Amino acid sequence: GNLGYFMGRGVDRNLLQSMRKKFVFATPTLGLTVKR
Amino acid sequence: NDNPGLGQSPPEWLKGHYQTLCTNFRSLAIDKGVLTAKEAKVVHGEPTCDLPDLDAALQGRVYGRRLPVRMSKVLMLCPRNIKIKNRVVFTGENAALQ
Amino acid sequence: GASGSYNETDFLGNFLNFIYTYWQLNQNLLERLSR
Amino acid sequence: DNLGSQSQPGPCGYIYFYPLATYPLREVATLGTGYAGHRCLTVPLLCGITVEPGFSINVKALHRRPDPNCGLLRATSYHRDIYVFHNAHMVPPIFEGPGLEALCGETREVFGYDAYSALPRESSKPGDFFPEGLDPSAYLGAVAITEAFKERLYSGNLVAIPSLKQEVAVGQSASVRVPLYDKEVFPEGVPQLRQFYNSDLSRCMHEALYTGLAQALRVRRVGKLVELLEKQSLQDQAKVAKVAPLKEFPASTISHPDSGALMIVDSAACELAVSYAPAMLEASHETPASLNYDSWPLFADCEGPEARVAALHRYNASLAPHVSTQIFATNSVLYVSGVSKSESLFNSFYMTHGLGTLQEGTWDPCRRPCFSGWGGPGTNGPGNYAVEHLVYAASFSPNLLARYAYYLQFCQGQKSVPETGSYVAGAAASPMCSLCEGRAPAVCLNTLFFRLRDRFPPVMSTQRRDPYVISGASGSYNETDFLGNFLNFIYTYWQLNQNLLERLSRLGIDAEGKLEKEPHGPRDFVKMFKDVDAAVDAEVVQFMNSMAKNNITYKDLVKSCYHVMQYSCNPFAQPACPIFTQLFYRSLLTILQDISLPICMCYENDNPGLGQSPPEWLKGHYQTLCTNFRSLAIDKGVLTAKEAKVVHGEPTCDLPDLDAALQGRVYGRRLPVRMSKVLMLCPRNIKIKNRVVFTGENAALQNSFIKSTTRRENYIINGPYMKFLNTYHKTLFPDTKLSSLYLWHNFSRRRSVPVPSGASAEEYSDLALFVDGGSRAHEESNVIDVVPGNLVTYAKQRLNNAILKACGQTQFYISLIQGLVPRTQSVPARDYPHVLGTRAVESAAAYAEATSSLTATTVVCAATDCLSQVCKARPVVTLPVTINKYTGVNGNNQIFQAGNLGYFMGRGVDRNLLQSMRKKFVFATPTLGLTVKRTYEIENIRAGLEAIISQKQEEDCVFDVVCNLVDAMGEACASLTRDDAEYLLGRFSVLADSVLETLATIASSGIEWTAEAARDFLEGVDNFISVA
Amino acid sequence: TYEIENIRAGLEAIISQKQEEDCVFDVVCNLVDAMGEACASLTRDDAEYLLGRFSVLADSVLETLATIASSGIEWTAEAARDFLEGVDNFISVA
DNA sequence: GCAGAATCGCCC
DNA sequence: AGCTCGATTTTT
Ligand SMILES: [Zn+2]
Repeated sequence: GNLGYFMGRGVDRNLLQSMRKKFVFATPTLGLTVKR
Repeated sequence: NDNPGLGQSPPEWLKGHYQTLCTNFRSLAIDKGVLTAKEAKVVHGEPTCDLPDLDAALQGRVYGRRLPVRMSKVLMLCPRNIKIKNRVVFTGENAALQ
Repeated sequence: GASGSYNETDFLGNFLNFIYTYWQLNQNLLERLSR
Repeated sequence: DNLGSQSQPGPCGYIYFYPLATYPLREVATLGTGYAGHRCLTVPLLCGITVEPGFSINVKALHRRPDPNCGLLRATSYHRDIYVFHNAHMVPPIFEGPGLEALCGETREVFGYDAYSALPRESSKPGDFFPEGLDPSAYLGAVAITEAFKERLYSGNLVAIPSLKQEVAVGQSASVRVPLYDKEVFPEGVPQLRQFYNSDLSRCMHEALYTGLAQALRVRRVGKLVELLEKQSLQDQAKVAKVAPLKEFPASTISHPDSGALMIVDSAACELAVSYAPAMLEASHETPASLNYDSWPLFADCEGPEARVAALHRYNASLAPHVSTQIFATNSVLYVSGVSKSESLFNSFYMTHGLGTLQEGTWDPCRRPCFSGWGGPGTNGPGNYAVEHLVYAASFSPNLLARYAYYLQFCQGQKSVPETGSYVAGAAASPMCSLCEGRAPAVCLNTLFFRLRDRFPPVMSTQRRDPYVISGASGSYNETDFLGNFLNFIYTYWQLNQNLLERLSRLGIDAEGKLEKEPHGPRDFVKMFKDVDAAVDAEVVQFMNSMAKNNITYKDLVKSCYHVMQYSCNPFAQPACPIFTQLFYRSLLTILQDISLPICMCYENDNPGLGQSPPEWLKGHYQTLCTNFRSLAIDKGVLTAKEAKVVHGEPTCDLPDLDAALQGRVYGRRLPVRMSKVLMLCPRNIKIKNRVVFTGENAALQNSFIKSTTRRENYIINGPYMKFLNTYHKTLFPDTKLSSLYLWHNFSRRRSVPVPSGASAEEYSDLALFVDGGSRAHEESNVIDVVPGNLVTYAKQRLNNAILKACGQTQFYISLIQGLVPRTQSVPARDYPHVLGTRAVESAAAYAEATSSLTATTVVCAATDCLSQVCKARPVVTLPVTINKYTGVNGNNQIFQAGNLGYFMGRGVDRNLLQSMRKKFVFATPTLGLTVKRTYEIENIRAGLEAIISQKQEEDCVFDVVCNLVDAMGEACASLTRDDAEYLLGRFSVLADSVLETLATIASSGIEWTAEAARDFLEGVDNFISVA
Repeated sequence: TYEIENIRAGLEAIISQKQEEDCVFDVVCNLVDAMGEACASLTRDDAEYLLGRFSVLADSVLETLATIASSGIEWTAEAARDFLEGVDNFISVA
């Protein structure tokens, strides 16, 4: 399962223009729903 | 490719082949680099267990019985993870990418 | 969806994850930075 | 691309006709299965004696015309055996003993086996299948058949077309062939009597081919096995279950707590062997160089027919130990009794052996009574192996039994008894013999049986997990030097051994350890060894430097090394004997069953029997089980095979008009063609493994492997030099009365040595100290349990003891494999009564008189100390195997297999086996120099000069170059020109003027041209500043 | 056991005990006792098996049996001794 | 009585 | 528009 690219210009402004940089969206759960 | 369609519709072709194709999938999909899962047998220890008398409970009367019990299914397929990979180093070998 | 417990996402990924390990090397550096 | 795609269109088989006036009838009889009174026999397929040179063993067979304008093609190889059916009485028998056909018939009935049942038609008359004008009385007739259509030959469903005759040379003899086609090439039909049938041929195939395949599956109904193999070939039934109804089970399986699961696993293993073995046998095969009879090296010194027949008899004696091992061994493939259940989980089902089990009554797949059993019977007495057990081993076939008896006639007797001549004139001549009536007492099968009596195995009824014994040709790549497959690829261990043989060549020693110059005396004997020790110790350094600079983990790679042998899966690679057809086919069927056992167990654990009979359970499950087997049996550590697609290039091909040819008219047509099957499963090798290093981890085993260090008294006589000290005894101690053993044992206890009458004392004091020193150094360092017979084995032992020390392997002996190699010898015939023939014998005095002038050929086996040189000669092999099954590593859940080398059972097999964990045996006969064939001087002068100049340091080289030229050319140096000198000096051609100026001083000073005089003249006839 | 195992055991029992004398005549007498006239054609492959651990002795045994065969005495242990027993420098080492 | 092993190819 | 990779467990 190789990590790929997002399609569509509406997804996020940080994706608006590469081989050598890829992106993931992440939200943490420690300190929200699970205790440290 | 080994068992061609020969103008059959998919429901006709699956009638003969699908039971074999299930066993190929279980052998070739799991632990081969994306999906991991563990097979297990499920067992119950006691030959009877403490349960409500469902015939009395349907008529509004509540009391216990030690009903004889057994499993209707024994095999379980516990899923674990799907694995995502990304290569770190470009080695210069593919001359179109450099 | 939810992520699993064991992710390898430092700069060299799964390099020397088991056999000192790259995980131990990063723990050593954080201890020096604590001093 | 592949050998199947490349094969040409052709017929389903051929009838060959050979002229009786010129054909070599006594030669073919030595390779045949002829018994006295035969009407048919088998012979091998060979170019230049049974088929013409350039015979194609692979073909596309034209087998069906769906209509008169379309052909279908099946890709198939030929069957290995040829069946000789017309005028067969003209071929001599291989064995002279009478009465075998009735003995086979009686014994087949008591074991409950199916006899051949003839068709209601007569056999085809000669005028139906002979070419036009040939006389049937003048020719010998035989069939060659393709592996896919041999059941159609048996069942009378082929058509012969005499108008399509072809004239062919078979050795010297002007021969003819006629093609065979399946009756399905005639869609409008041909009359039932126009088809080809011979009842003696079909009966011969029933007994010599199909009955042994039925025995390998534990089936009694042979005719029903032939019918289901035919329909599997013609109607594509490979994924349909078919043998389960014919199965039968013993009381140990019926009484078992897991009996329902055992009956399903035993049945499914047999179904899979019947699906896959015919497919692999029909596949396209490579053509070996051993298939060409006129290039066989064994004939090279022969003059005339008698010398050629005597050379074939010596060839047969070299194969006999393979055949007699399969009779004498309790765990022979011929005595496999079925499947039983316990061992670890994947080993819990296993193959069993025992003749006692094979005599018992049985039950059918629905638990009803089936065969009722046999109570047993002779001269070997009650409960012991009898002549009926030998008839059972030979598949109740008089053809096979005759060739087994011929091989047993080479074996020595081993008494645990009347003298041979008082047995032959006495009880062998009794009118009570059911074979000879007493009228052929010296050759009778009961006389041969009486002679070999104490070598036959015991009769067993137990269910233990033992290895089974297999026979056949070896593959191309065997790894059987002392560390096996250690560093086979990446320098490699193969390259290291090639480097050592090159150093030993510079010392005057060849690859078999023969010297170009034998040692003259004590100094020369010490000098010979010190040079080999220095040459080995130099190569250890260059090797250890390579392992170091590359950071290779050689110290852990030693722990996991194995010996490896390849068992070949090509039927044409086997030796030219019809018994090896049965041994190969039964070895393959047994290995496919043993591989399938855990695959069937795991599928049945997921899909339980629930009181179903195996034929009911297989009806739903078998198609899925075929696909599991194909995925899990191949490339998992024992069996290798390659799948391929077969394609034909042209849309039409040049073929005869078969409708015109049936009416006698011959002309060509371009018939449209397509393949009837596309998939082919090409078999490659079965792989046998043995572990080299014991690591001390299993604490129960250590006492078998542990290395002692204390100073023994036997250290010289059990040391590395004793065989050489014996070989050279008459040169070391001229005319001494002492044995070499006593001389060196006296030295080992009294510290004294004898000095010959004119020889010098201190020279012998040095010889003694060399022997003492090296023997104590060997006692300390050695972990290879061998006393070496030749300088190559001595050198290779020294080398491998060095590598094991660098790996820290010092506490234990390593495992060894030893080869047992046949040696053929002529002996006085006194105890070998078969040399007298069918002769009547009237008294013991006449037996003694008639044998007094006669000799018999016999065979014994000798132990080699060096299996790897035997494996270079592409040997025929016999060995024991167990197939062990285990889980993968690193969390994997798949099953992997190893075929592990085991042990022989039964005290009659070979005297070298009579008493280990740490030594195992294989029987081997080489084929190079039997059936397969094995610079300018100015280049050698040039190489020897570049070898001097590249090494000479701290001295000027011109005198040592001039001496090498005067040695190699002598007086011819006196006119050596500059153009010749520059060529000989090679890279160093700048030296030429100084060489020629030096040679002129030898020429003009008037000394003779020899290296001794050159030094005596030259050696009779500076400022140096240092630079920054 | 086979009789060839018992001959082999009896020879290893002699050779492992015989001290301060050369053993070839006592081995040859035990063979002539156990095999008689059949010694006259004893091959090197048979002799090496019977000598067991001490198979190095085989050439000297066969050279000795040829002298009994060619001298025309009968094959018995009494005659073998009567022929053989009718038909040195030594430096010490540190 | 009589080890243990994830496997394929490559062939100098 | 957007590498190549025989795979599993181990688990800090
Ligand atoms: Zn008889």
